[PDB]
Amino acid sequence: SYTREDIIRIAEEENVRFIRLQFTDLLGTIKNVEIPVSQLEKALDNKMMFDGSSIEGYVRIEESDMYLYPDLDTWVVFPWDRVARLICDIYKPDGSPFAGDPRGILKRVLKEAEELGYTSMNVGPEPEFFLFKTDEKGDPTTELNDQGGYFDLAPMDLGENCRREIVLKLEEMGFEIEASHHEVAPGQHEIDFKYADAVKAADQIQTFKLVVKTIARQHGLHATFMPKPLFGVNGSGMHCNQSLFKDNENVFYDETDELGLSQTARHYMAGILKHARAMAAITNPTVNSYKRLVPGYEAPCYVAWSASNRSPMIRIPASRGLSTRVEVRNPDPAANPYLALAVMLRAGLDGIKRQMALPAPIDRNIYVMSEEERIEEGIPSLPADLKEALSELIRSEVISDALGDHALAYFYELKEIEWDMYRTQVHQWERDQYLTLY
Amino acid sequence: SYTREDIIRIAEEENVRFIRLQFTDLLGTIKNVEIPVSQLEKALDNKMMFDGSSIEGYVRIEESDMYLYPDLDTWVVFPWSDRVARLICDIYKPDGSPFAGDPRGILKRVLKEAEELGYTSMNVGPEPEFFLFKTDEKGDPTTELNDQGGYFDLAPMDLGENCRREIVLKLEEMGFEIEASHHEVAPGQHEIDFKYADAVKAADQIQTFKLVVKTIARQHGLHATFMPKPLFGVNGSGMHCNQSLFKDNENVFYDETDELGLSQTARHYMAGILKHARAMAAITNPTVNSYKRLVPGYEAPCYVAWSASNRSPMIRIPASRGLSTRVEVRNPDPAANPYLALAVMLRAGLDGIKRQMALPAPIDRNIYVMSEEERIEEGIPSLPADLKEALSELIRSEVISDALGDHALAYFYELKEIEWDMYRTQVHQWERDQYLTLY
Amino acid sequence: SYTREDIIRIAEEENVRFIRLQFTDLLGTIKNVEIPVSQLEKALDNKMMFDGSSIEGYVRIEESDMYLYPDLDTWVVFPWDRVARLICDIYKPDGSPFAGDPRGILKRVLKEAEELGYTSMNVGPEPEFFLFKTDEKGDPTTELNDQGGYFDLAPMDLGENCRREIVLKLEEMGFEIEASHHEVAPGQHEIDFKYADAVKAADQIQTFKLVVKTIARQHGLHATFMPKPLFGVNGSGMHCNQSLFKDNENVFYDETDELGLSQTARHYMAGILKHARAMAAITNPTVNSYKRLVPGYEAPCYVAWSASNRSPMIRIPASRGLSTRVEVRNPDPAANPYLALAVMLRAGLDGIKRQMALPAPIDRNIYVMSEEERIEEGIPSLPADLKEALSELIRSEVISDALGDHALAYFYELKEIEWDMYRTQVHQWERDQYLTLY
Ligand SMILES: Nc1ncnc2c1ncn2[C@@H]1O[C@H](COP(=O)(O)OP(=O)(O)O)[C@@H](O)[C@H]1O
Ligand SMILES: Nc1ncnc2c1ncn2[C@@H]1O[C@H](COP(=O)(O)OP(=O)(O)O)[C@@H](O)[C@H]1O
Ligand SMILES: Nc1ncnc2c1ncn2[C@@H]1O[C@H](COP(=O)(O)OP(=O)(O)O)[C@@H](O)[C@H]1O
Ligand SMILES: C[S@](=O)(CC[C@H](N)C(=O)O)=NP(=O)(O)O
Ligand SMILES: C[S@](=O)(CC[C@H](N)C(=O)O)=NP(=O)(O)O
Ligand SMILES: C[S@](=O)(CC[C@H](N)C(=O)O)=NP(=O)(O)O
Ligand SMILES: [Mg+2]
Ligand SMILES: [Mg+2]
Ligand SMILES: [Mg+2]
Ligand SMILES: [Mg+2]
Ligand SMILES: [Mg+2]
Ligand SMILES: [Mg+2]
Ligand SMILES: [Mg+2]
Ligand SMILES: [Mg+2]
Ligand SMILES: [Mg+2]
Repeated sequence: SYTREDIIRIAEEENVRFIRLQFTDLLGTIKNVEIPVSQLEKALDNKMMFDGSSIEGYVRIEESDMYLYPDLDTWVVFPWDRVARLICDIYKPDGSPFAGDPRGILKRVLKEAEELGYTSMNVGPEPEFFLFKTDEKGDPTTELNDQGGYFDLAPMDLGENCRREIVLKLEEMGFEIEASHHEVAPGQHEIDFKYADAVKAADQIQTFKLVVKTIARQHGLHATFMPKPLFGVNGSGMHCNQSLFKDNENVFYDETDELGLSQTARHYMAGILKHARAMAAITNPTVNSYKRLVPGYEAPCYVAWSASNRSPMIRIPASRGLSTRVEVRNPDPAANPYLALAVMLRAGLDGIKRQMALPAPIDRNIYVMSEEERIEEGIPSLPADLKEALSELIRSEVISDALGDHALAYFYELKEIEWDMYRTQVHQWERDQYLTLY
Repeated sequence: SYTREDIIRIAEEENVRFIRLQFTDLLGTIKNVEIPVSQLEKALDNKMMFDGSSIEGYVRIEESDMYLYPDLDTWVVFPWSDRVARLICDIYKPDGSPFAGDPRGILKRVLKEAEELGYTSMNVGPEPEFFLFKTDEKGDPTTELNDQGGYFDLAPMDLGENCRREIVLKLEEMGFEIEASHHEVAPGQHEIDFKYADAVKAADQIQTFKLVVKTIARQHGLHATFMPKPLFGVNGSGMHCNQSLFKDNENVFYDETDELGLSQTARHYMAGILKHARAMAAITNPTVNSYKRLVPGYEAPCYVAWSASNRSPMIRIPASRGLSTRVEVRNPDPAANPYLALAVMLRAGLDGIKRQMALPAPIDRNIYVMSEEERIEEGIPSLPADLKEALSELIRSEVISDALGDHALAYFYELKEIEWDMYRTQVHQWERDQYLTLY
Repeated sequence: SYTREDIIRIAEEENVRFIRLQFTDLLGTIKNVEIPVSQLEKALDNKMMFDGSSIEGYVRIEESDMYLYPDLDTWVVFPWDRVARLICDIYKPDGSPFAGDPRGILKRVLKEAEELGYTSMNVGPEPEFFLFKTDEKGDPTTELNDQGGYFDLAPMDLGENCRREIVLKLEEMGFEIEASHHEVAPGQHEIDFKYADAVKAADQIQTFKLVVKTIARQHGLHATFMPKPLFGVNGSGMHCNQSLFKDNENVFYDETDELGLSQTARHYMAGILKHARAMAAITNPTVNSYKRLVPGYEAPCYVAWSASNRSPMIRIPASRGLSTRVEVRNPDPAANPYLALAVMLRAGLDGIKRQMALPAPIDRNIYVMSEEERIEEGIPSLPADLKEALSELIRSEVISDALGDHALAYFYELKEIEWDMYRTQVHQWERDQYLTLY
């Protein structure tokens, strides 16, 4: 790991002139202040301050002073006067860590895993995105960047150059990129990168979204991670591939098993399934998230698992060994990555600690099953809208405890205001259906 | 009470050349075929047919032949060239039995349950509010309301005076007893009140009222709508259903010894309305948009409660006594099928009487500003928050399900489940505005 | 006076098909419901009801039922199926008169005058108005109907036909019209009518405004009684000419006096002056009212009186006998006529009852006096804005008592919301002055 002295040294060597101190609000939005390198020693002394009452989910105006403590291992130089980055943890002025810090929330849950002997939670996220064209002014239009489809080539796929420049920038920043391709829906794109320990994976999701939007704009496009920008075509998921490790060993892997899944893996999966409905408000946190969780678009809407199957909530991909993993498919890229990893880890650990029995897999296209069949086989549904998910979240002591009292209370208040504003709108669909009929 | 010979005579007297045979589909939409007067004897002979598979909620393509039996007492000439009259018809199957899914037959069935308990009439006074929108050169509505006036305003703040006045003149030529007309609370919103009538006639008059309003509004270059909530942030349109039971000429809801003038029968009736309020919401508030009106702060109900002279609760008792003593059920909106709405409210009320239900305490506050904590304290239930929740309550209610009958219930549920599922998968512009640049 | 039986009879004789039951909200806005003549007997039985929670200043949603009791002497037929009118008083369902009814408030103050022996308060109001052109859609533009001036003729004055049709309609409705002319500002107009007892004068102001706006629209124009629609030109006043009578005798008249003013007249004037600042919130009730009360436009802004002088708050016109009167010039036509007459009568009566000493007149152009001179002669200012006027209103027990507790509390709450909304706006003037300067 880097020391204080290492950062000073490297900042001079690479001639860094500016440093961004970055952190994440409750809703997952990245935030930063930029300081000249003359201030780097002040920043490393943990003395930078900000207004916590202007950051969503943090504190109130009457006790608004908060501090940034940089995590020196997050040091990296931006490719696009040299600018560098430090991701920071949030502290109160009395020196204690801030309970509502999403990154601290993940670290707290990860300590629970370490005490059970798991040295790391490895996470490979797949944050899909759409690219929209922009007008003369630079705002997004309703027109997608192309009308291509899954694995298409140019000129059907017009995202090749934009995705490739994203990849080159991510690689200069230390990402191990695995693949790049057009996704199923028009104007939809995917760039995959190697799994990493959970905190780093969530840091990389934040950085990934930032690089994607920055490069998209240089190409005259607008990138969005909105879960379902368009009816009738695929939405964008952020599948969270997960495994637990003991130093070097993927403990989810058992070569004697049919699917390569250890008993620990199956208990973990059972925990994800058990608490699926209760974590949905965190993994699928917008009104629009539930427009993606509709049947027929390779997004889940029922609580089930199956191997090599893209209809259920959990897929077990058809590979084994170090790549043995649980693919939880319901999160979308609007989820706060720190909170989403935290609640899924706590749900998985509860499954392990209580040795929860794994339900039988649903080895079929779950979308074409009737409600009758779903009831016969005891297949629950994911929540149908944000309000229902929120009601399940507050009733869950396991998921509530993951979040802690502060984030839970702020998250619920924000989302109840969001839902009440949505629910009272009169949408154009209603005018089209009813204005001339009634 | 008109005979066939009366209708023949009157059509000649008035020089009627065409007759509309009118009826109502399951969702409340009026339907008709127009016949020349040369065909009137065939129509009075109950021989007119139609395709029941093309009328929402009736029958399937493989069993699609259906008959119209005119109700002779619904005869009226339209006042607005070659004279046109109408008859409202009941729906019959080719074997001669009345169609189980006919909304007008459904209300008549429930009314017979009232008659056997001694009540000779259910008197109903509906207040169907509506908006007037301007139209473009092609005649379709724009987003602009006809005016920006408000409650009881005068011209030129209220620009609907002439349109409302001509509606009133046409309705009175058609035998309506008009009581009042005024601008309502929201911009471009209007109200025309007419005297209560027995339930079937009241529902027939609701169907006729909506037709005349839309026809005259179009003559004035406007588009009338009974959509419950066309615009966020201003009042929606309700159809308050004022209700009383009579024994020949006596209003059995009236008791002068009572502080509000309500008899014990009225109080039991109200208790049945409140008991079944959530279960009949899908009928009285049958669209997705209905539930954007059932939000607090706009004189539409949100919570299941009653109060005197209070416009915040579900039931208001107006500060009138005597023949005008009544129960104002405020939650229906003018998208409700009037025959089905009256049928389920009547059934709920009668169930409250047969079971001698205890009437909850009144909520004598602005219920909108009560905290959720206070509302649980008093045990005030909520109306369903959306159409899907309303449908779930409907199919679980034996009392409301049996008001509708097996046929209408099954078709209503199938239609509305499809409607809900279509709405719930849409991505609305609000979502793009909130999320496309934030995420 | 008319009886119930008289109204039924006349309604049949003149073939009236519809009746408007009219009344006035707290802010002076006329309101009505239209009933078919079949309902006339119900209306005369005092059984018509309305939602008092939708009428500004009346009652709350939880006790919203209110009743209309028509005043049979207000019967009149509209000129423009015959429609008639009845002005109504407001009652609660328990049968008591509604304390917040502006017309009942005036009648209550008038009872105070009758007990002192004055049989009527005669009031001649001069409600000036502007006419604006309208667009293709019918909304007002910024363009006035003409660019004429005081007493101008066509084609400089383009309001002649519109004013003349207003006059003809008012005369068919029983008005005694006295004069019609273009006023000082472009597009500004005046129609005068004979004084009447106070309640009738206020009824006639309501009817006058309605006829003016109706006929203006038939001519493709928009009439407004806004006090000051345009900077730098005259605003619109509603001068309230006032006198007290004993049966037939103008008690303000004394032929032995220099100005023809009785001692009663001078005490009344002293009361108006004493409470000028305290009644301003009622006589000048909008934010815009105080844009008219600026110097140089024949509107008052200082508390003073003078004969044949159009600079002060009170003018004594140069005529005597039955036309001896006190012209209170500060009210504008946005004032509720019932409340405005009520507070000025109560102020005048307080002057009589306390035999208040009349200050010396200010026989000069008061606009060109320096602040120093104004202080030397003890000339107070009218309030500078609505907020200051409201603060003076609540501190006045004489004017507060005129209004009664209900109207006072609703009026203050409405106007404090109005003022707080105005005071936080950022106006274009501020952008023009400061956006490029700072
Ligand atoms: N043991 C593991 N634990 C967690 N993630 C893993 C593991 N092995 C591989 N992954 C990651 O899972 C993700 C798979 O993404 P992708 O190749 O898009 O899969 P698919 O499209 O089949 O879902 C990659 O980020 C990959 O690095
Ligand atoms: N006994 C009664 N039963 C049913 N309806 C009645 C009865 N008495 C009056 N009504 C009706 O109730 C309705 C009241 O409507 P409206 O006058 O708009 O009342 P509000 O606006 O006060 O709710 C009218 O249709 C009236 O005829
Ligand atoms: N004794 C009186 N009391 C009240 N008003 C009066 C009396 N005599 C005349 N008036 C009225 O005063 C008003 C004078 O208006 P106007 O002729 O426009 O006067 P000016 O333009 O000079 O102010 C008229 O309504 C007139 O009828
Ligand atoms: C072909 S897809 O299966 C698309 C998934 C969809 N966009 C969703 O999760 O909403 N995803 P993957 O990258 O896992 O193969
Ligand atoms: C003033 S209002 O109270 C408006 C009610 C509202 N439009 C609704 O029921 O949605 N109705 P009413 O005619 O009963 O007085
Ligand atoms: C010439 S004017 O003096 C105009 C008065 C001005 N409009 C005002 O009172 O604001 N009025 P009047 O009709 O009294 O002669
Ligand atoms: Mg993938
Ligand atoms: Mg994918
Ligand atoms: Mg995947
Ligand atoms: Mg009404
Ligand atoms: Mg109404
Ligand atoms: Mg009503
Ligand atoms: Mg004048
Ligand atoms: Mg003048
Ligand atoms: Mg004057």
